Amino acid sequence: YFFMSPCDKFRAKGRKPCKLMLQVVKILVVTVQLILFGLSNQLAVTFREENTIAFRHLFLLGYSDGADDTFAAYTREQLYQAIFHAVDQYLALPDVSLGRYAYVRGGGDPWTNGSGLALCQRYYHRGHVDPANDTFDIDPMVVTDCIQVDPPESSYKNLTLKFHKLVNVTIHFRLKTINLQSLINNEIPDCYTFSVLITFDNKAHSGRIPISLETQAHIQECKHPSVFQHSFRLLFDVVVILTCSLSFLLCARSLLRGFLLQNEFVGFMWERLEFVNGWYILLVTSDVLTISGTIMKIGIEAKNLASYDVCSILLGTSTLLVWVGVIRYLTFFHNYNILIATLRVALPSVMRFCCCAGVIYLGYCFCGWIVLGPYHVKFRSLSMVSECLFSLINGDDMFVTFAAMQAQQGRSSLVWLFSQLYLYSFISLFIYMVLSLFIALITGAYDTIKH
Amino acid sequence: YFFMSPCDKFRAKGRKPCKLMLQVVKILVVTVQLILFGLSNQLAVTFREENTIAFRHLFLLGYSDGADDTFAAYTREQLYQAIFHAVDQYLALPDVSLGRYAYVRGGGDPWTNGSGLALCQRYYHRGHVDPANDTFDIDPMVVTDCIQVDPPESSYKNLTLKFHKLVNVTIHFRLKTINLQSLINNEIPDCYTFSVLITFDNKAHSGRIPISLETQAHIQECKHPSVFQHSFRLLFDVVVILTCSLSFLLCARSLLRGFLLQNEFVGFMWERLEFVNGWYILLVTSDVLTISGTIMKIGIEAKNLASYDVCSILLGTSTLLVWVGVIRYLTFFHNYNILIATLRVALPSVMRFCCCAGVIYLGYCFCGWIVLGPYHVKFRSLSMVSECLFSLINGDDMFVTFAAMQAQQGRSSLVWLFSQLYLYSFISLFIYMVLSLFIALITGAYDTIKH
Amino acid sequence: YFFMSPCDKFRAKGRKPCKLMLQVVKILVVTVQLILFGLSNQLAVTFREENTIAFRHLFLLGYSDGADDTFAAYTREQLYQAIFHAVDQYLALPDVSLGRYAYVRGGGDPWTNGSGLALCQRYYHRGHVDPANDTFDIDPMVVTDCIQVDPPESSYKNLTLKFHKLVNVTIHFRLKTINLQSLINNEIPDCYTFSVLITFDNKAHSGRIPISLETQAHIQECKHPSVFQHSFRLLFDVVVILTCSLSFLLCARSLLRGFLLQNEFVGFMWERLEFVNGWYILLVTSDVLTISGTIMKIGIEAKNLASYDVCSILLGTSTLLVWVGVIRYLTFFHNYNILIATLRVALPSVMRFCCCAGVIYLGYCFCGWIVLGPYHVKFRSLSMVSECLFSLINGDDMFVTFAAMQAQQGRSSLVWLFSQLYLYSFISLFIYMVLSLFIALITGAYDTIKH
Amino acid sequence: YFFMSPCDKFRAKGRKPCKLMLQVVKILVVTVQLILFGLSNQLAVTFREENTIAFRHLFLLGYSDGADDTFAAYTREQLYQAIFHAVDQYLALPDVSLGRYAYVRGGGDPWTNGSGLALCQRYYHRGHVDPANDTFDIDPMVVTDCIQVDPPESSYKNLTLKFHKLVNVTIHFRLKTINLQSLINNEIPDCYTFSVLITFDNKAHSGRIPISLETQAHIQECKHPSVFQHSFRLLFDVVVILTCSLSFLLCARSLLRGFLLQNEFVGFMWERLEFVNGWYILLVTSDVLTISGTIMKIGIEAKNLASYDVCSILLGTSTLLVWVGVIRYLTFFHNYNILIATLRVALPSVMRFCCCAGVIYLGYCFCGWIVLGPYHVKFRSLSMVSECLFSLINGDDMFVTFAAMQAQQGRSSLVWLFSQLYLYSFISLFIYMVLSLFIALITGAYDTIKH
Ligand SMILES: Clc1cccc(Cl)c1C1=NO[C@H]2[C@@H]3CC[C@@H](C3)[C@@H]12
Ligand SMILES: Clc1cccc(Cl)c1C1=NO[C@H]2[C@@H]3CC[C@@H](C3)[C@@H]12
Ligand SMILES: Clc1cccc(Cl)c1C1=NO[C@H]2[C@@H]3CC[C@@H](C3)[C@@H]12
Ligand SMILES: Clc1cccc(Cl)c1C1=NO[C@H]2[C@@H]3CC[C@@H](C3)[C@@H]12
Repeated sequence: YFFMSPCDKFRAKGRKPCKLMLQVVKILVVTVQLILFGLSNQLAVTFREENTIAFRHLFLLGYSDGADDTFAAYTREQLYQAIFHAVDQYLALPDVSLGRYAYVRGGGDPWTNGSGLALCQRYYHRGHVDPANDTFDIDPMVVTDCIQVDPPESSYKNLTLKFHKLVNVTIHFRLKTINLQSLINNEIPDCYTFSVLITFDNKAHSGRIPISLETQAHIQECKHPSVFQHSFRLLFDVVVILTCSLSFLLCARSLLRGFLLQNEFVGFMWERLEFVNGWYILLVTSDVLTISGTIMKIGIEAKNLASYDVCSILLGTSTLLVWVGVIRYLTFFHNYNILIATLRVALPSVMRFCCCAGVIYLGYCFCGWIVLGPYHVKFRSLSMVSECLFSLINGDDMFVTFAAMQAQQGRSSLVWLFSQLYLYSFISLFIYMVLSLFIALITGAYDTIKH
Repeated sequence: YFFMSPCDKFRAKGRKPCKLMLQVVKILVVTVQLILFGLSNQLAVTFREENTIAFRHLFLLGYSDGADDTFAAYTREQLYQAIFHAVDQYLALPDVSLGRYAYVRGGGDPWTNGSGLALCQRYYHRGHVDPANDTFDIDPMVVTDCIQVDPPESSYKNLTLKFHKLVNVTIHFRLKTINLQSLINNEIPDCYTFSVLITFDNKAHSGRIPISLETQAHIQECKHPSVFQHSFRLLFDVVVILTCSLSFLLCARSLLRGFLLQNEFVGFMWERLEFVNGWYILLVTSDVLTISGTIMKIGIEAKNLASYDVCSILLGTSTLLVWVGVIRYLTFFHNYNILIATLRVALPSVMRFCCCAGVIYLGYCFCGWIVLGPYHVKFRSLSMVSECLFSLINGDDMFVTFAAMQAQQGRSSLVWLFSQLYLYSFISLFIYMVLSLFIALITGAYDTIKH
Repeated sequence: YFFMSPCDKFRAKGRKPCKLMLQVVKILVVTVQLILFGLSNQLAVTFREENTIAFRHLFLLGYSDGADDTFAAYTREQLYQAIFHAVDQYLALPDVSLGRYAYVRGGGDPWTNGSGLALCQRYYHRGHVDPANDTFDIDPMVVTDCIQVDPPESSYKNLTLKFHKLVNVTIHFRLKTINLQSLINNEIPDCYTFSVLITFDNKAHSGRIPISLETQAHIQECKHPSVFQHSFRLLFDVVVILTCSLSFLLCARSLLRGFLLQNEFVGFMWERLEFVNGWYILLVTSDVLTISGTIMKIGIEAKNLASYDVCSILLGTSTLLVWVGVIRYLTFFHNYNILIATLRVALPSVMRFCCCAGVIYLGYCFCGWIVLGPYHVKFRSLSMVSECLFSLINGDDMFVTFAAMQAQQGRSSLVWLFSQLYLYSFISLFIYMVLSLFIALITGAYDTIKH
Repeated sequence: YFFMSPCDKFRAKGRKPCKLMLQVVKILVVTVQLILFGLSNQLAVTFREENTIAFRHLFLLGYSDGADDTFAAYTREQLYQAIFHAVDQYLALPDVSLGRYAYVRGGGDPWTNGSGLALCQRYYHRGHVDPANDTFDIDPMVVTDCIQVDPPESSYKNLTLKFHKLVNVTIHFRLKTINLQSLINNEIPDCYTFSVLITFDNKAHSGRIPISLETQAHIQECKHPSVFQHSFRLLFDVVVILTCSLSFLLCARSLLRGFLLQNEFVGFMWERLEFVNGWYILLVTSDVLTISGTIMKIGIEAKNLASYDVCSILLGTSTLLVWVGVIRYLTFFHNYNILIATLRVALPSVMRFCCCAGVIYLGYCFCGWIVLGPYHVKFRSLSMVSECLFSLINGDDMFVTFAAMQAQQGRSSLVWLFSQLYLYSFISLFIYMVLSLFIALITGAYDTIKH
């Protein structure tokens, strides 16, 4: 038909395979670009993580590595000591810190003019809580009292906390640093502004106030730079864009020809989905994703985008798609095409059995959540329950799940017995039946392919 | 026959499928009710857990997060310091605690009138233990000496412990608090009474006295409440009850008609279990469970039931059952019905092989318990042994099991060799044979279904 | 033939199945005896473990739970402080300990008359080690200098350690205690003599001296006991012995009749292994094991055996065997016999493939040991390597194995690359081929059984 | 043909199997040599590890076991204290250490004449970093200022660190010790020179300076040794070499005869790869590896090679190969040859499906790296991503992977959703389809072998 023919068969009675060469070049350039981008991102992420760890060690009183989710205050003296230690360490940073930092001094909403640190309470507008008469009268609206501290170059120790009506206490300040680590990977050093927020959280009003530290980095270009002796990335990005544009044009032209031929055939006869060649759909999709991600990456490197997650997702999805596309060349042979056809034949029944098993799985997920949420730390949220069950049907973390309920045998024996029955039934049903049926489906598809 | 017919076939020669619509509505309402109940329970459980953690940090001397099962006293001075620290922290709570608590002051059996704390010894009536002459004379009956401490608004430091005859020392007090965290999820704040029990356990008489803290919360409604501006749950519960009642009535009427038709057929002829339609049995069971759980949940929200475990189990089992019921609609087609029929055909042989493999499994469980209980921390109880073996046949926690016995190679080499043989034999037998036979059973059932 | 017939078929043309009833009674009594013995052993083991933990906390300076394999001394002052603290805590035990202990005061080889504690050095007879001239002259023979301390009712702080030639330092003492915890499980309290050994080990001469504490309990009966109000076990043991003797006699008589019938058949004809009925061999073996274990258990309870490991192994193996014997009754039917016959048919090919795969497995074990012993903590000994590989082919502890070598990427990259190749090749080969062939063997056997 | 015949068939019409006996002897001697070498290496590795642990405990201020990757300095006072503590502990080692060590006193590049310790800064040649004006001017070239400390038998506390321009601080010294632990395994004690390097790493300039200690041991023979009473290894090594040489000669002669016979056959006829007998190729390869490894091991024991990794890899690969060679004798039968032929038939399709699945796997690896590197500690490098995914398709470490992303749900929900989709899709695709197809391939190959 000279259409739908295989490529080796076009070559026998036609032109050269000049469009299959373009695709492998696209795979090469996309992979190289992704690798380079990932290396640079690794460097930046390591810098930010190390700076945040140093900030925690400098500003959190009595902080040790690994005590992040449990780190909390339990007495009023503890809270006062933590707050004052954080402020004093802010005031002594140029003399005690191993890094080099600069003060920012306002220019924003939380901080007034000439103010570098903001110590602010947040409490209810009116709170009259007494448990002796079992009475209360609360106006929920949150009032903020902010204390401003000028960086060194007074009344922050006069702070009086409204403990019974407190919502949270927060400390806000920024630090300016220069990334000198970026020099090893060529490059010109960047200027980082770390926005540090320390939260003393009392929303639960349970007598336990967790303490956490978070940072938000804003990267700029340092004015007046000099490295005494110091385009490739931009040129490679435009090379990727040009190759992707050519691939998109060729695939679109091929799809248009296919649609025109389908229309001619349907006119002749006076199954339309068999004229589509979804490999080209995949190529076009990865093509658009690559182009969008490359523009976003160029902006990020030009320092005016700072949207790393979307660009990373776009480029990663495009790379995954272009690597999936080698199956197209693997089907051009026979001994690989038999396996690929086996998978293609097996897929629909696999999805249908996934529907049934997943309905049962959702039932088990809801039951496990509602029953073992109060007791099992692995069953707190619905997504956590789903992850636990999914890892449990694959033979992972089973004994810890059983032991976390053994640690309750003293408490409700009804709950312990229900947990035993639930876990045993679910694991047996999904290991001995569902996975075995998946294996049987694949084996049957392979048998039909061979026969 | 116009009975046992499929639904699409009733529609061709009869009425509309107005009872299949009722079931999906039931699934929707049951799932929504369960989700809402689970969210509220999550909030309450988090409040209780945080309060208990704060209590432990406030009252246990030298307590750190993670030291719960190992936390213990080893010297008489340590025991005295822990007890006195607990009592003093009880006396200083209004001045040191980050939360707001109120004293309860008796009104109960452990505490006398106007007493908030109870420090009580429990020792044998007569204990004369000497190991030098290898003699003893004990009257086991336990005597209690209770010390009552009035909350602040004297002789507890004169406590003298009968160490050689001591059974345990316990501290009992209650704290009243108001749940202000419940405001974020709408609601009117609840009043919590925490019953705190601190146990210094000396039942083993081994020179090691574990220390633990447990709480029991009693939730009431706060009299005279006010939130300045602040039925849906009750109405949705009665909606669920009404839908469930209608479903139960319809299923019961259908079952009665089926039984009458079976009786007519057996009269005509002058296999009875093939006239039952167990889908309707499942629907009725989930129906009764949902109604009972909804009444219990209404009582709990009305604050006069406080039986959370039974209601949660009822609602979770009902939700699991109603989600299993979508297989009924999946069998109405063909490509799903083949898989469901494969599972149905495979089930009996699976249960029979479960019987045989489980008999072997029980033999191994008893042997492993009796031999590795003294040495392996994973083999202490029969249920623990069963969980360990079950997770071991699924490829989980194998190397830790081997290493816990490698940590004994220095001690009995006979025991180490037996553990090696036992573990290797059990794992090989249950991985390479039993699971493979389960897979073979499912594959054979699939083959018969296709052929 | 009225021999080899099934039991339901004997009943049709003969007597009643009065020997199958005896076997289920044997299973019942053996299981009950094992459960009771296990409960008592649990109690004793818990007592010993708690006493040892208390001893460690009392006598090891700066000891914390979990620091058992890493607990060590690194300076001469540290060693001196640890030794003196141990001796002083021995001298202050009656005034500081929460338990009740008695001194033993000699009557043995390590301790002289009227001596309760033995502080002894062990050093080379002649040691002249200098690393400056790279010379040494050692006479390896170990000399012991023992210091005897009288229990309270002097020159141990004058100890001078020969550090350069030291082998080890050991402390030996005994404590007498009475097990009062045994009263809860009825019983009359036992008298325990704990032999405590503290070792300061310097055999490696590496500047790191590990410190460990071990105990050896010797349980006796307390003379002149009294519990004011306080045979079943002995009678149940003799009941088990009698039932086992009857079962052994019946099985032996049946085997003798079978051998006589085989001889008659071979005489008639002028395959011998098909006249054995190995079920009866299993019954006789479990019978002998049960009788031996019961005599040993009676001796242990009579307090003059103290050989717990052998008795536990005997009774556990017997219980496992008697529970395996229910397959005999499961084969009497058809739907269970098909599965059991499938396993019987599959077994020989499974063992042969085990031989081949195990030869490859031994090759991999030797290679992994010799290469990753110096670097990987999981590959230190051959048995550890075998356990690691066996758990690795079952999908357990794979990422930790990979990460322990990632923690070396900085050191030898040749070793890291070899570890990558070795692990990937071994896991792929034993997951995708060997286990799949085991599954194929079982599936084929099932197919032949059905066909 | 009297060629390609089986061995039992040669014996019927020819000579005795005198070359199969040589191979089992080779297996025996290779295994014994490897075991002995591994035991000696275990001893040496344990000595080095214990010495390094003692060095860390002696020289790192506030160091605890397990704090190796997190151990770091955060303040200038902390850095100064750590450096001075390390130097002072170097100066007090002969009086405080439990081991026996000797000073080395120069004779090298880092240390001047008569200097044992080198305290050296490394900073940029010109560093003018200010973040207030967002300006810098750096000359990257690294300048070193070395402080030399004479071992005891002054101005190191006058050290002034250029914090803003610092790269790293390093301490270099050597210690001489004699391995007395080697005496237990016979042997004459060795002389060890430990090269100790302590690094205070500030390459990231993030305010966090990690501290690490590494050692490099150089083992010599101690001059003038004496153990008062104290060839087998050398003789056994030459025995292995001789057996290997004979095996290599026989296999080479057989291969030459096979090639000559192939040439004669191709001349007669006027498939060549079927005259090779790759078993002999494997034997020759393991033979060369064994000989090379044995020469290297003899050199190492003679103390003038010190190249342990290459020798260990050579000997381990040779042992693995010689153990793989028992399959040759297992194929000589029939019931084993069927299984081996099944594996041989299945192998090519397995490799082709490995190609396809690995292309998809590489796509997923790149996507997972680029997206979850910034957030997931398990996805930092490409090799780490590959190990994580490979262990994830085998049911290992799944819930920890899910939980490390649950710990981010608060941060980017787009990233969390992408991680959920990515993990679920990858695990489902590679568990329910790829492994099932591998099983189907093996089952089909087994079916063709039987039929
Ligand atoms: Cl329902 C669901 C929720 C969340 C995540 C997943 Cl992977 C699922 C499932 N998709 O289909 C089934 C299949 C059988 C248990 C898994 C695999 C289940
Ligand atoms: Cl016996 C038993 C006790 C406790 C829990 C369970 Cl899941 C069982 C079993 N039920 O049947 C067998 C099947 C083969 C090992 C499991 C699965 C075993
Ligand atoms: Cl060789 C060996 C040594 C130690 C322990 C065991 Cl379980 C073995 C094996 N027995 O046969 C094979 C089978 C394939 C890997 C296991 C299972 C291997
Ligand atoms: Cl691509 C790759 C990179 C690194 C390590 C390995 Cl093991 C591989 C693979 N080799 O082929 C496939 C097969 C399917 C997932 C594994 C097994 C994959």
